[PDB]
Amino acid sequence: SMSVKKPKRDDSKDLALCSMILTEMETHEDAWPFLLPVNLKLVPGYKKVIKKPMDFSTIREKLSSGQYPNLETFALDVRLVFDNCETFNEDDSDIGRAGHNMRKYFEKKWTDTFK
Repeated sequence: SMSVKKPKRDDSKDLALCSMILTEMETHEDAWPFLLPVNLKLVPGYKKVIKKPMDFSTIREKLSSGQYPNLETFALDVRLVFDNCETFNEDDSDIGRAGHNMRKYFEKKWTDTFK
């Protein structure tokens, strides 16, 4: 509360560490469904169904330009990529499986880096 603060967690490396995590996600072989925005003209249903489209390149630009106020807002956009994927793709599809693999991969890096 007022004039009463928990001890200050060092957050000064968070930007660099999110960037490295994101680099690792970008270079994973199963990243291909997530590298770019889903083409809303060419994929029937996507525009109407997925209220908040997200992809790695868009996370990368937000990161580079100071649009994440903290590391949790960054984790939300990453998870949004996978939650969208699960919304639109059957689990037993190459893209569906990619999404499950990439979420697992992200979550481990997140824990090992920050928890």
